[PDB]
Amino acid sequence: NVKCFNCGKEGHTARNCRAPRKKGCWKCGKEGHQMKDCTERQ
DNA sequence: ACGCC
Ligand SMILES: [Zn+2]
Ligand SMILES: [Zn+2]
Repeated sequence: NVKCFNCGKEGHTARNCRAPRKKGCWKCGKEGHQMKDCTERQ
């Protein structure tokens, strides 16, 4: 199971989501980096 | 279980 990193529903990932994507990161939400690069960690 | 309007 998964939760989307866009709309945030369950049973699909951001790729599989209907909706268009968000800018910057998705995890924390900050720009410059993407959620794979993201490493803020509090 | 994951990105590129
Ligand atoms: Zn979604
Ligand atoms: Zn981030």
